[PDB]
Amino acid sequence: KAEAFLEAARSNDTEEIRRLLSEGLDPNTRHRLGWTALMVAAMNTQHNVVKLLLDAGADPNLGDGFSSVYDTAREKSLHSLEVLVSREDEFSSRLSSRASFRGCSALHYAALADDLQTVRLLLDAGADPSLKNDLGHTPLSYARDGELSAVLRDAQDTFAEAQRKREAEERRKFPLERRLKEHIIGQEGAINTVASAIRRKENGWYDEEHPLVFLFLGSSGIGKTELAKQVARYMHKDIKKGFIRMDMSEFQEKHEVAKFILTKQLKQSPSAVVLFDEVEKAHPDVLTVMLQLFDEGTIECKDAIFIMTSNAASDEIAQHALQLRQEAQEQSRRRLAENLDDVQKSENITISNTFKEQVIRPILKAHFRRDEFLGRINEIVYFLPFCHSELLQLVSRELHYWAKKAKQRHNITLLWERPVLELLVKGYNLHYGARSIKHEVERRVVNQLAAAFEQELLPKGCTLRLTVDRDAPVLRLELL
Ligand SMILES: Nc1ncnc2c1ncn2[C@@H]1O[C@H](COP(=O)(O)OP(=O)(O)NP(=O)(O)O)[C@@H](O)[C@H]1O
Repeated sequence: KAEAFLEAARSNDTEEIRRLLSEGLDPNTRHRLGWTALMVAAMNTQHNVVKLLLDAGADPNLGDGFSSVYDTAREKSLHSLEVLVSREDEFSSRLSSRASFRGCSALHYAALADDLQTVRLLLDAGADPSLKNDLGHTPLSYARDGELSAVLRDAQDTFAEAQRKREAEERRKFPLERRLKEHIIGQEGAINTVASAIRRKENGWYDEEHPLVFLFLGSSGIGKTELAKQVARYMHKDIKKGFIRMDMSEFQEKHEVAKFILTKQLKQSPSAVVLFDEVEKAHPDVLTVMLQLFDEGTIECKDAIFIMTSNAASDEIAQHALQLRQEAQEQSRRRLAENLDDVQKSENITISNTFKEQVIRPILKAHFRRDEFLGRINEIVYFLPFCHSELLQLVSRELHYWAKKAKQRHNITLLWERPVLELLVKGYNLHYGARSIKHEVERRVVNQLAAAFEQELLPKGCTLRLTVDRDAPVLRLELL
């Protein structure tokens, strides 16, 4: 077939390369053993076709399908001799590693062939000098210490500076989101959804008929209300001012509706951020008034934000939280981009959209009795149980708080390593949520600090270490 395409790529039969290019054949094309044509071309320093391929639009940053002679021989189930003569004659005869070549970009092989020209060609085509192969080796790793290495490392510094400027203006362009991300542990997707919705309304791409309306689905004690207040303080800049919370359970009867119709709280601020808790179990009339608020635009307020919460669909969301995290982090990845493509994949119906219209809305609808009611919401937000790292970070937040307080009041330095956190994480019970952590730290640590300070065993200016001795587990405080 087009084996001759990369035999040409391997021998630099340029007139044939153009030919097949004209027939629309893809440059990314690989061998039966897995190397891209650009790889063979780069390895044998056949620049005319390297140049042409980087012209055609061949991807430089494509990893090799080939691993080792032994390995590929075991995978594709062949004699080691077949595989060997193949890799040797159809690719290169200078490579010595019995290690795996899986994930080597053309830049890798370029450094391995020790030629500056194809390195330069690959770099000019925006190849990654930091792309790691399965081992973790950059092409710089495999570079002889030439000025080739200087070229490649300066490339590294360039790509680095690019990353850094990119960070700087993800900060400049999405400040609310930076604020949420730096004041809230975990819950990536939630922040993304909420912030994006907010500036979606600010820029004017919602029907500015009625203020923002959110529904926070998920579990107790994982950031819902916290996120809400955070948003509030970002908008009104007064921590106190912009925020309203209604405990819905209080309302379950028709007399509660007379009370509900808040009117004064709204009067203090039209523009504030309002939250309802466990909204699923509250009077339908209360919601209809709530929906009337959510449609009307008296009900004076306009530029307000409306948030609702439920433990409803909690179990369902929980049952599978992986594809939600994946999707969330994918969105963050696609956000720091700047071309019409990236936006076009913003067109796509993301798995979350399928997730609302398959499993969630039916349950949401049945509990709610109104098609209209699911219609009224600007956005539905999901909240996830913390992964390990996030729990660690919560504990960390706690210890940092107490260390800080100690250092100002009594000038005491509180210290610890990772094990302490790893142990206190084992004190996280779900039913209370992040506070659970609050408890543990205040129990296993602050009790001890208070006890010691009472007894005058903490002298002003001392230094302490939180340690774990297994003798079953006990946490011990010591003075250094
Ligand atoms: N991601 C989080 N980041 C930081 N603090 C959190 C986080 N999640 C919960 N907390 C802490 O928990 C406290 C409030 O709990 P919170 O998560 O806001 O309640 P909730 O999830 O909305 N459910 P509920 O208990 O009904 O209000 C805050 O003071 C936080 O310090």
